[PDB]
Amino acid sequence: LPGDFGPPRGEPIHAVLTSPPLVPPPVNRTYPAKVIVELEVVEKEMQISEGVSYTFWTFGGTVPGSFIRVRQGDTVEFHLKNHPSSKMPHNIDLHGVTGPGGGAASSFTAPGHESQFTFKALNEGIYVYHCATAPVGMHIANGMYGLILVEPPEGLPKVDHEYYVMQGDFYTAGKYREKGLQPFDMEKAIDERPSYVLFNGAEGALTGDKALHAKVGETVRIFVGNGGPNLVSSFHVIGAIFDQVRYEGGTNVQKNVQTTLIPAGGAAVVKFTARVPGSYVLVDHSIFRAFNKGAMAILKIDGAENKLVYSGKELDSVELGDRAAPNMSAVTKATQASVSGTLTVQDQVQAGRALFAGTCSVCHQGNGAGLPGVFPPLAKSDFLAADPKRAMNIVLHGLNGKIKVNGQEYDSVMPPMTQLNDDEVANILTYVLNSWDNPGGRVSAEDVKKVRAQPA
Amino acid sequence: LPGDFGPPRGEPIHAVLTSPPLVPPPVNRTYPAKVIVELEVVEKEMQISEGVSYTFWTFGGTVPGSFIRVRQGDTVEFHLKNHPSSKMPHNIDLHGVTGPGGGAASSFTAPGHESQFTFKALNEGIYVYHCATAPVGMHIANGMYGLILVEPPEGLPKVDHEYYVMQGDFYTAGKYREKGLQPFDMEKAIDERPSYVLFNGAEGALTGDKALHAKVGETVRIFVGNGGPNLVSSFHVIGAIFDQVRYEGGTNVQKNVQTTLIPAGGAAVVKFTARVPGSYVLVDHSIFRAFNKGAMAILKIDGAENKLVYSGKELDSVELGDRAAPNMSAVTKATQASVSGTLTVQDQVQAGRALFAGTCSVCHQGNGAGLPGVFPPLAKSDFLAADPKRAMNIVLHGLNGKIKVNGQEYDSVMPPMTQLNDDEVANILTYVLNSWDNPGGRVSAEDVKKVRAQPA
Amino acid sequence: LPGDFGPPRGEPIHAVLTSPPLVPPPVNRTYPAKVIVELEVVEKEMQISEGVSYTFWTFGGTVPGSFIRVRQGDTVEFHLKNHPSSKMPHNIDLHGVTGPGGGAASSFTAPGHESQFTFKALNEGIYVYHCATAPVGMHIANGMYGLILVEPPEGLPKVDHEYYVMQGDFYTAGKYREKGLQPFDMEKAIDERPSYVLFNGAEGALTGDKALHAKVGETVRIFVGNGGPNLVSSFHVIGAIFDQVRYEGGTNVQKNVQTTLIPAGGAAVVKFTARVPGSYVLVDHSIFRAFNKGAMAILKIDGAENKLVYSGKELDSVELGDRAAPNMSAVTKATQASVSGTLTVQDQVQAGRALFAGTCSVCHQGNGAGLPGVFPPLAKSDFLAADPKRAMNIVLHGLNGKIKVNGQEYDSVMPPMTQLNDDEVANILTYVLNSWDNPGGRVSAEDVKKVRAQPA
Ligand code: HEC
Ligand code: HEC
Ligand code: HEC
Ligand SMILES: O=N[O-]
Ligand SMILES: O=N[O-]
Ligand SMILES: O=N[O-]
Ligand SMILES: [Cu+2]
Ligand SMILES: [Cu+2]
Ligand SMILES: [Cu+2]
Ligand SMILES: [Cu+2]
Ligand SMILES: [Cu+2]
Ligand SMILES: [Cu+2]
Repeated sequence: LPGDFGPPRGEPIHAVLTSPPLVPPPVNRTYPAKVIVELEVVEKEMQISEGVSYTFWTFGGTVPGSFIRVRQGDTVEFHLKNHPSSKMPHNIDLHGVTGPGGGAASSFTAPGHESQFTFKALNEGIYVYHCATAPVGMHIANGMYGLILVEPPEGLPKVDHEYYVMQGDFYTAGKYREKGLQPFDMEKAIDERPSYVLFNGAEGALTGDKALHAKVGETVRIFVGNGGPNLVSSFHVIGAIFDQVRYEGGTNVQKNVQTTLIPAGGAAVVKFTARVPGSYVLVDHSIFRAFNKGAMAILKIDGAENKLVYSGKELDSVELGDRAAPNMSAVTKATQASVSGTLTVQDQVQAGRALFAGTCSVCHQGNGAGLPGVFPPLAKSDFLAADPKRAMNIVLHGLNGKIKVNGQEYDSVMPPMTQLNDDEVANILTYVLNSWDNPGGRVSAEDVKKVRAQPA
Repeated sequence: LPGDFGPPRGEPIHAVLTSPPLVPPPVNRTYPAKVIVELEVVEKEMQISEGVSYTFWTFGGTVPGSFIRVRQGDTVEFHLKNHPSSKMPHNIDLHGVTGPGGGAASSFTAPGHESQFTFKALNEGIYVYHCATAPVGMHIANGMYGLILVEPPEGLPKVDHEYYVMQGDFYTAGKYREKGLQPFDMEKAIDERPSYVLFNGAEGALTGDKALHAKVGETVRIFVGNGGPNLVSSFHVIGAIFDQVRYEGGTNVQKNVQTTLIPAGGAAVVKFTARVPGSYVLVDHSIFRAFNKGAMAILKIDGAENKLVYSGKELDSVELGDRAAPNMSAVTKATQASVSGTLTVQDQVQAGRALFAGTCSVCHQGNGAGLPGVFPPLAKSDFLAADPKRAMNIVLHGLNGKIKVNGQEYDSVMPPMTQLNDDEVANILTYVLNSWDNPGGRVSAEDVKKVRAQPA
Repeated sequence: LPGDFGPPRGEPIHAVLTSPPLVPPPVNRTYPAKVIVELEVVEKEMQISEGVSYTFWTFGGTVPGSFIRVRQGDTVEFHLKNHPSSKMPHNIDLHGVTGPGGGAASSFTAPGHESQFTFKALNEGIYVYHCATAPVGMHIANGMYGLILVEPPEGLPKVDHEYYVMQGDFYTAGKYREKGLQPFDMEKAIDERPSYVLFNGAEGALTGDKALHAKVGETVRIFVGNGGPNLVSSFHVIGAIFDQVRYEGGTNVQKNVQTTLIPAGGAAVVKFTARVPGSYVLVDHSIFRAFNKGAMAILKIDGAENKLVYSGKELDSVELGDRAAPNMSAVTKATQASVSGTLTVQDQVQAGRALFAGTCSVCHQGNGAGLPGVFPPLAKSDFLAADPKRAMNIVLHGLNGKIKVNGQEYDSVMPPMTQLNDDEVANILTYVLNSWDNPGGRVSAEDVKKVRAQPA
């Protein structure tokens, strides 16, 4: 058969699996081997967004699951353990496996059990693996997917960096950024109406202090999966071009494209050469996913400017919003303090500072100064101080028509921002009230809930 | 012009059209011909799912419509009849036709009439045809699509089997698996929110006893259409790889891929070589389509195991759910008995037996034994027998926390299953009650409707 | 670097930008230049459909924005002005730019300001540009996208015509064809549930008297963008085939395909050779977009028939519906008259005449004659005249079962048409009542609103 290089030789190899966004070393081998893969399913609560918990079902404790790297022609002895704390049974289907279910019917594993099966890796390429346990959609939606690379016999060309990025669509009972432990929502999942669309299992998984890194002149290979369960990614890099895009083990290689479609369950290898420094954004260019549901990752390039190629500046909160900053840990802290009943004004101020970036600063500026006669100030604002309840109604329901702020007329339009949750409005307004010589005090989530329930 | 090999020669040929999933023989001809195609539109009720009727609008009595096979350079004299029982007018647009509407304006046909037009098949490839009558979306949604193959002059390479598979999205007033004659739902169609996503016009059209067949070592070509009207298919084969994928008459051929995107209105030729026995699942890998809306088809391969390639087992209800079994004819029978007012306990038991597979057996086992201390038993269950109403509430609304069943503690989570219809819950629980030394009796759809309307 | 042909030579060039659907001339240059691009953002109300206003945000006063044409290796000095009448700040991200944000962070521009940045056009291809100002999705949804062509050094092959077509998804508070000034709807946008899907910013932007034109034997190149923000286009030409399809600056060229997937944010160059006369329809083959949300454009080919290739007729209202006619200006006029409180019967009759095409004429004929015993007449209809309120209920809610019209029995089905707005039903029925020896009078939108609120 194609990809059959005879029986395993050398010694059995225990596969080294890596957590996203890292990749195991190149196999660097000229002979087929028996490769033993041990992967454990863990069900666990993790933060899908700041102050938002979700019960993920994982291969190896992460979303996506542990990266597996083997060579075409290898005999793979696959061990699937299900942690005793699990409530559900699980299995695995690996794309690129030649056999019914890609392993599913020989990997069915109850909590506290282990299964094994063996396959020959006949098909070179990058492949999605996922759980295949009824109801399959629920298992994939909860995070049960990852990538397996089957290298060609001669290996992939050498690059400076290899990274592991996987998109998924997620379905919570609550709205986007609604705090608390969020249940899986079967109705949204069947309707293909996700609340979150993420790289690597969380908002901000690959932004700020968790960005991917390279230097000017270096090559970067990214193994890009789409776990779905339902969405097709218009996968794109802002401000750069892919030297190459190869899907699964396909013979076709596209070169010099910026935007590529990755099917649900699909995988691609992309290659990038870093030319000028700054932040390069990976997005799903179905744009509300990227900028309203979490589908943004950063590759930060360090090194010398080249003004002959690009004269301009690094991104900030205008483009990246509240993900320009290293993290939003203050939001997590304020949500934990609300639960404990120890929420301070300063907890709200720091959370609001984080959330004000982009969301409000695009028009009002990072210092609240606005732009005289165009965008009114929030700094030392008489209009704000005069009526904090009115300010709650402005954030939720918008504002238009002639107003006077700090002695100047404005005649413009502030769009409604109803998608902000009650805690987010409360924290942003508490931040503004405690900044820039404003009168202090605080707005509570309960205050905003009342205004939302009866607009002015 | 390209594809013009001069005037028709030989004798006029009456085209032999085939019903899905079969394909007409290769044209096996070295000269261009006059090919006469006769296709009749029939509007008729058929079962879209067990006990679920739908008024399909068809080309030739099937969804997809009759397969048409001609040679590049042929002169095609196309006759479209509209059966006198039809209520709507119809026409045809064939992709690959050079001319306005692909035939639409010269094929407009009232009930009881016939139209004809002639075209030269200049463009080799596989092409969708469909109705193009206002409102076009409603006509396509009701089933009016099929494939035309225009062979290259030398013919396609020989294979062991050729099959015809076409995806469609469907829009019923009722929910998925809600029984009765279901009207078309224009609102769901405009919103692109299908209730069913199917291969060949019905749930189970290509599963169980209707699976496609081949043997180890054989080649299979599948002509794959996407009628839409609205969805793009992440078309995938579980447990295998496509040797080749060619779209329409494109010059590009992708080789060695498992997952491919087929546009709405698009068509592809895929080729598969059978290597090891078992069930190979064709799916839309937008996974809730495949596992919650009907988008699964089976190619069953018979022949010798090859343990060096794959050591594992054939699929069962864990992966295929209630489509692992040859058919679900008991569901059809119980739905007909409910309508007639002759529904017996045994009718409910056999329907429930069919629906229990995967849906319940993944956790509770096919024999209801569960797994001591992990998944509680439904076999001889004291907890079930103690309160059948509570069991209805468990299926609809789920269960969590500590319980005692047959003297053993469980402390786990059963997800809600609200997407099951009242008749499905009633039949599954009647099956369980009449199995495994349980106390018998019955649950009615009306019993479940009351519990659904007021949870415990 | 690739695409670097040294410093600019010759004289600085002021780029000539074109409004859709036209393209600037080929650069026709053998040396790299300094190209100065001046583009102004304008926020303005325009008609998205007849009698439906929308506040678009534009690059250069149009949707899509002004077409930019440069040569690979050019140094581009990009000037972005924001008109003083603007309420929002804006910026630009050009795909194909090597640098963070594709220009976004160096083009941020308040109302009444100007920004500039310089880049080297290293990457040949066709590229989307768009606004990248928080909230990015809202800016793109309001129309802020266009195309930039970076020619290869030797230029593109010569063709007879070059056109500029760009798809977008739009999100109004009101339903499709609901009259008035329609606000942007953030909720529909986040849910990816557009009310309109358009080429070039309006229904009918490229139909009727605004169709694209060519002659038999000519070559046509179309630069096709997908601004999104959210949808992927199953981009298709009815009745023809693309000689070539190239995405962005990709090395891959597909040849001889009819249906291609364009990602959100993607762009392609397609080439068509005109073979036989008539209307060739560009659509998103996610068919409810094309036939229920506005996603249809026409290339009209003039010249000699070739009966050996295609024996049939030009399209009419069966396929193109109310877009077969040169325009629907009567709908705009009646909507303006309703607002002014000067709506005449004749205003309603002319609007209804426009809306009757396809919507009603597919079954009842353009002259209201129907087809004896199959489709009842609206011409001199006793049944219509007997009860105009019943006729309102028939349009909204459908009709089935045995009726008698003009002495003949019908036993058929007219589907409900609830998606028609109150003014559309009122105008269509006023047209019918004032035609074909019917009794005249008028139906008002308020009459239809009452019937819709309580069906018979
Ligand atoms: C531009 C798109 C804006 C964004 C984003 C936000 N605001 Fe705004 N705001 C904007 C305008 C043009 C106006 C004036 C409207 C008019 O009728 O002319 C406002 C007004 C306010 C006000 C009241 C006036 C003042 O005190 O300066 C407040 C309190 C306010 N805006 C707050 C605010 C916050 C907290 C934001 C993020 C959540 C925010 N705005 C975003 C323009 C824009
Ligand atoms: C795993 C994902 C399950 C599926 C699918 C179904 N059930 Fe279940 N069930 C499951 C658990 C873990 C439990 C115990 C929950 C706890 O609090 O620990 C249950 C419980 C029941 C019961 C009650 C107890 C008993 O009699 O054993 C019933 C009656 C029951 N389940 C029925 C049932 C049916 C009919 C199913 C398909 C429709 C079904 N379950 C699916 C786990 C899982
Ligand atoms: C075919 C798909 C139709 C379209 C589109 C429209 N109508 Fe219709 N109409 C149709 C049928 C088959 C029937 C008879 C139904 C039956 O029970 O047999 C009708 C009936 C009417 C009537 C009443 C009878 C008459 O006066 O002829 C009216 C007033 C009517 N239809 C109007 C009408 C209008 C205004 C339409 C566009 C908005 C329209 N119809 C579309 C079939 C079809
Ligand atoms: O390339 N911008 O999302
Ligand atoms: O390949 N699994 O759906
Ligand atoms: O090709 N028809 O939409
Ligand atoms: Cu699982
Ligand atoms: Cu899969
Ligand atoms: Cu039809
Ligand atoms: Cu079509
Ligand atoms: Cu903008
Ligand atoms: Cu972009």
